[PDB]
Amino acid sequence: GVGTYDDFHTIDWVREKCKDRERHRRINSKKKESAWEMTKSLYDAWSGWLVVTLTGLASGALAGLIDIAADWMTDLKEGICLSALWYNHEQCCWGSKCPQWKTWAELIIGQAEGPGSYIMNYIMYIFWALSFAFLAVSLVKVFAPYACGSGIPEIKTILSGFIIRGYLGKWTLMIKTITLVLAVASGLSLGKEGPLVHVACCCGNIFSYLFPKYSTNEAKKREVLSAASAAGVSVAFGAPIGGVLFSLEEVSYYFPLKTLWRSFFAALVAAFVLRSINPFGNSRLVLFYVEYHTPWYLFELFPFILLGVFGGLWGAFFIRANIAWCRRRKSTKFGKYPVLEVIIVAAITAVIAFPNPYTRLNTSELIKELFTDCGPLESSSLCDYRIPDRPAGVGVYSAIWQLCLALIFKIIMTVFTFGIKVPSGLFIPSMAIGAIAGRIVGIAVEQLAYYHHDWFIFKEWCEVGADCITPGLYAMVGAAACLGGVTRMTVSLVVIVFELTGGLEYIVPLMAAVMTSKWVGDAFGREGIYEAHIRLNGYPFLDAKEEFTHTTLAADVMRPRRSDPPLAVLTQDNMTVDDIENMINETSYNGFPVIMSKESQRLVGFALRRDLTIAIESARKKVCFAQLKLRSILDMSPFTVTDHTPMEIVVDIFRKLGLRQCLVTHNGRLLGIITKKDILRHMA
Amino acid sequence: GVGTYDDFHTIDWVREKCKDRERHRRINSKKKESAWEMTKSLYDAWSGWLVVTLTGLASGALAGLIDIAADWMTDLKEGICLSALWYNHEQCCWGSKCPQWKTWAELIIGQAEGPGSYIMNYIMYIFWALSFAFLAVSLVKVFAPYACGSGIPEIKTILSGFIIRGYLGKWTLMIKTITLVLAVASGLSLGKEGPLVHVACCCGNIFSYLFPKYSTNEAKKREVLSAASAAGVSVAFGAPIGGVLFSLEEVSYYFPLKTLWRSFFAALVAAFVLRSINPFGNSRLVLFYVEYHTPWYLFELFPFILLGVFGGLWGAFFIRANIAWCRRRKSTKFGKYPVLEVIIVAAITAVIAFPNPYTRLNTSELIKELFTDCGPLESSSLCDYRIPDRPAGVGVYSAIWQLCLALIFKIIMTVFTFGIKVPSGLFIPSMAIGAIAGRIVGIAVEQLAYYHHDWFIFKEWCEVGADCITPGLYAMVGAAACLGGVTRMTVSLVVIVFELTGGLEYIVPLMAAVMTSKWVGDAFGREGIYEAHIRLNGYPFLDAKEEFTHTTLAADVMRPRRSDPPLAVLTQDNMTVDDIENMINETSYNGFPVIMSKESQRLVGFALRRDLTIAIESARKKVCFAQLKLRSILDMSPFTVTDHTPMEIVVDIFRKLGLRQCLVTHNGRLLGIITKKDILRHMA
Ligand SMILES: Nc1ncnc2c1ncn2[C@@H]1O[C@H](COP(=O)(O)OP(=O)(O)O)[C@@H](O)[C@H]1O
Ligand SMILES: Nc1ncnc2c1ncn2[C@@H]1O[C@H](COP(=O)(O)OP(=O)(O)O)[C@@H](O)[C@H]1O
Repeated sequence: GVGTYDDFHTIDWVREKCKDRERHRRINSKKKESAWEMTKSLYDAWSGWLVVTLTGLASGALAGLIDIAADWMTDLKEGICLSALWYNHEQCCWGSKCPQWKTWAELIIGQAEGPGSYIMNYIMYIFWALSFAFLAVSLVKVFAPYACGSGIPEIKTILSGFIIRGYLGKWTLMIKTITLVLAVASGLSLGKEGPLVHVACCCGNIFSYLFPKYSTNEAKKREVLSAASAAGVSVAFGAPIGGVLFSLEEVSYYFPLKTLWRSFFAALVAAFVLRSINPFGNSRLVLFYVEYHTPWYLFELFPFILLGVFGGLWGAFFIRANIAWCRRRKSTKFGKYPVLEVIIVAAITAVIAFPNPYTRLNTSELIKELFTDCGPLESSSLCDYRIPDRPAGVGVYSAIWQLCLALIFKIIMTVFTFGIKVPSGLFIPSMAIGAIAGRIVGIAVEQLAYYHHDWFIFKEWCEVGADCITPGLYAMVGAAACLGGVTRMTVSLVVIVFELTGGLEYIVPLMAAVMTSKWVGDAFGREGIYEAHIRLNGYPFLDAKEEFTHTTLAADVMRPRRSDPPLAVLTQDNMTVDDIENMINETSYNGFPVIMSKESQRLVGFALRRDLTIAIESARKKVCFAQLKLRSILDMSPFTVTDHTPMEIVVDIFRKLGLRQCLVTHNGRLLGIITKKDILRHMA
Repeated sequence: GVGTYDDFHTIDWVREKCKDRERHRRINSKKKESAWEMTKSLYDAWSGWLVVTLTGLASGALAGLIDIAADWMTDLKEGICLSALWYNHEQCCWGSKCPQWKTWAELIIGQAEGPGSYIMNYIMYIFWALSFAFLAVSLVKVFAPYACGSGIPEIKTILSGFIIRGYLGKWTLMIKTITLVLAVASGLSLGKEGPLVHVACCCGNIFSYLFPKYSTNEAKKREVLSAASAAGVSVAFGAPIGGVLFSLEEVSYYFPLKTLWRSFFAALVAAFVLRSINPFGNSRLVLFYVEYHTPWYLFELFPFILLGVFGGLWGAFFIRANIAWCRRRKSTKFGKYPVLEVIIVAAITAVIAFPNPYTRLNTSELIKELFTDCGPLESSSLCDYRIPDRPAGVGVYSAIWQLCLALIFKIIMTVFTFGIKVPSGLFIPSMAIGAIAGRIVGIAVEQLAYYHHDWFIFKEWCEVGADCITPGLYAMVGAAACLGGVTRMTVSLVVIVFELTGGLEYIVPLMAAVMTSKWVGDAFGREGIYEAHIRLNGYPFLDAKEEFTHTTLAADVMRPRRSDPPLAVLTQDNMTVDDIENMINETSYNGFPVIMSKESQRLVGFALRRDLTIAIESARKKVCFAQLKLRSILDMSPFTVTDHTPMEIVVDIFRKLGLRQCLVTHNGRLLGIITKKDILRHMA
């Protein structure tokens, strides 16, 4: 009964460490007496490996299920394969102009060409997009309201020591997976990679319920969740080392460095499970695992920086627009119509997604097609090529028009969608926009060299009769730069990109563009998109990048103030159960120091509301607190700090040890108490 | 003047953080006034990259110089290349039974064969080994007494916040490098890999002196040293990721995770400098960089565990013998004759090193020859081979005799040498002993399979007419297991091994053997050899693996005790210059709290002996301390803790924040002070 934390609060880690210490002492007491005790102790010890192992296995299985369901469903938007209903379009196309894969215009109208078939397929596409969007939103609203958003803000807040009982419950796993599948099915500008971490996290949570050790102790569950975060990111990107570094960089809040092997094993197990699972015959770990064998030139360095500016500048734009819109939509009438709003957004997407050739295709496949340079058998309009430079046809102008319109779409439509009550991620929109910009700049530079190759800056670099530029690397660097400039990741992103796409020959432009994008972005708000999303949520995140301009002390922050009523404390002997009931009913606080008497106001001990309550009605069902006596249940060694302390040290202590609140006393006379929420309130 | 730390003490990190904050405020006050201050600020910001870059570059250059010099010296121990004096035997032999590479017997006697030449070469080998040993010990004794030991324990203590002014001085770099070269030249059971980190560290230190930001600041220099540790380990082993993972695990004490990129870049820079530098034409990054393309069988798993036991047991044995001997040699007359002791040890080495074929050769080359399996052109006695199993000749028995004698010599002599007043390391002896044991077990299993292949346990796995076992992998796993079992490294060691020896097909047995050896070793002392030396030196290391059995409080450790005189404190108004001077001269303490008056004994402020003294003579050259007045110089916000605090929380705060000492007060009445040394003393 003691030690339970109310939902929507912050954990106190040192008490949890003391609980673990007493549990360890109890285990050691009976450890060596019998072989059965030894077996139990070894099982408890191996539980540390077991939680990570089961979490990784479940994360891999869930990722496989989600991937197969998602690609299957998003394939249904186009047509069906009569011969094999269970397969998708590409399985039937390769399972041998694919007659066995029919569309709906031919299915009903019987015509595969002409305005009529085009209109029929268009109207169907809108209809099916609406159906998936509506059903996903209805399911999430009815069955799980915490599937919203991406899942990085909430997880970051959870690991720091926050509590959200339902955000990782047994129920949210099923609903989250189903609605993520059905949301990525609709083709909305939202991914199934990043948010999958949440799913991974859930695994840990659920399995942590089976072992008592990691359930009662909050810090142990937090460590398991920090491991599951790396496992989930590794599954999402197939970057186990990137996944481990991700938890340290932008997810985990506390790291004793003794669980790094746990995170590494989690990322290995989850990746292994994901790659092993391929029932339909798929070979790639992820849909868009690509490899390169193309070179790049030193003179080619100048344009990345230019692109880097975009990869950064867009960041500043995005984090300045969506955050604004995400605010406005939460205050105007529009926030009271979730289902209708998401229907409208998805309808706008589909209506302005099918006509454009690129957007009609799932965003992962668009990213792939932008990654790969024109293949020997490639004959798409993206490579409208018919002299030192290769000739270009008139169709390149049309391709540029179509692709620039696709960019102008993907940049706008993504801003409005991340604040919807359905699963969504930002990795995919960022990657896609960056890759699109990269391809644009690559084509532009190729044409510019073609027209004016006679200049000295070009004749000595570009070879005659051969390609001089590699737009695939431009797409890669653009994607990485935009992702870095939106979510302000520099090293974890580079590691994940390296693991996703093998080949060390491209690390230099990637690092250059990422650093340039970060530099540009920091000038327009040094907080990542996830940081500012937590800010909008108002969650209690204790930033490790703030600076105190004023040389102020806790004297200005210790509560109460001259304009606030006095704090509530407790006495030992003169006070009985009835007074305790009256005080508890007549006050709405959480923690109470205990003092000898009112006149002295000298700090003696500390206690919390819920222990005091449960204890008093337990005693009533079945008074002096100093040396019936209730001294034992009263904690007597609370952490203190000198009242004249500078605030910076107090903040550092809270961040390092993880104490929800600390007292503040003068000459031994208790004065005030400071909690994380108060520190954040003064942080404004 | 204020803030300087006396040698052989521990740093207080929070005051250093406050100094960093005030410096940051001072720099910010004038950041935007003109472009010149902007340039200065950017230079200060880039200083963080600059220190690591210069440290890595210098470490690489020094490692290259040391490697070439060590090869050249240890090569002259055998003979000389008359045609080209500067070259070594290997280059001269490859520069075309090598007539241009002459030996001593031919040079003087003129005959390359017969007992006479054997005796001449043997005696000259002993003489030259004595010459190198004597010169090395004389140089280290005369010019640098801190080059002793390996250098890992001292570095571990330095990063934690210890101070040793001379252990990294401008002078110790030259002497340390020279004597390490001349010591590895003698061929003693000691390597130039591990200790090179010390050299790397020095670089950092020295170059840190050029930037005021990183010089006056202790914690910043500690971060630079933690980076240089990874850089040095990377240079020694050619494992940049290995070095970065090593710094966190067994070297660094504090890591804010914001310098991990610094350590990673230091490792890359150092590795690049090392590989680039090869003036004599060498291509390998290290002497013994190897690659493998050999398979292994699952049924082959059983003996690794057996070998693991050895790799474990030897660990326990070694850490139980040397630590004992290193104690005895420091308390008996033998400790007053350093030069003669090292002469005796080197003489024993050389005299009992040449007759055995393996020990005659430098230990790195022995490790290489044990790593590589018999090549197609190999015809050495190690491969005495002339039916399902390959026939074995009589020479295998003689090879086994010689190699077991070599193992006995290496296990025996290595114990006595690590406590000598010359540069030495444990990586090389551990690797060599483990590899030797691995090769022994490999040959034994091959012979067993040859003799008793008829059993069902072999016919199902070992093919006819081809080799069934790979002793090279056995040597690799033995080396890794012994190193893990002596130095108690599990993950950093395995990553370093992977980087040193490419190929992921050999991670499973490495992990198995390392884990088994660690399990076996922990049963015989859970402290690594490096930890055991840090203990024996008595340095103030605050272990993060101890457990308090008694439910004791700081009330048990607050000083003074009933049996000790009272603490020295200071008044503010009634005191003057004469009284404070007399009190300072009459006491030998380090910290002094300041109180209103003797009767009250209420904590008010705190100060230090050295700061107080410097302030006193400064004031006298050119009294009230409360609100001439010396209030300002008196610190007024010292960290405190409640007297009834459990000791565990106090230890945790010291380990986390890094405070030398904390006061302890009751009811606001100051009672005592607890410092790291006192906590360690009660840790006994
Ligand atoms: N009017 C007040 N008078 C005295 N103390 C106050 C007053 N208001 C708030 N406090 C102190 O601030 C704390 C509330 O901070 P907060 O973190 O928001 O909630 P909690 O303390 O439940 O975590 C209380 O525990 C209390 O000690
Ligand atoms: N006899 C004593 N009476 C009161 N205090 C003592 C006594 N001996 C030691 N102390 C306390 O212990 C501290 C010495 O601890 P130690 O860490 O070994 O040295 P330092 O304080 O110089 O680091 C002193 O600063 C002092 O406050």
